[PDB]
Amino acid sequence: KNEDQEMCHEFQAFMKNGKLFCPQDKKPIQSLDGIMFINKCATCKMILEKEAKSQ
Repeated sequence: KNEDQEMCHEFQAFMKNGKLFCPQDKKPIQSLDGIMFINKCATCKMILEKEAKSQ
């Protein structure tokens, strides 16, 4: 949902060269994609690429 994009926000700044450098967050989050926190990297990555389509 739109809320899932918020998790990509913090992972968006860690994104570089079109890559998601998702760091280890001391506070674990529960993803809805079926992953634990790690989803931010698997979700934000696909969410950070969508912005590249605007190019």
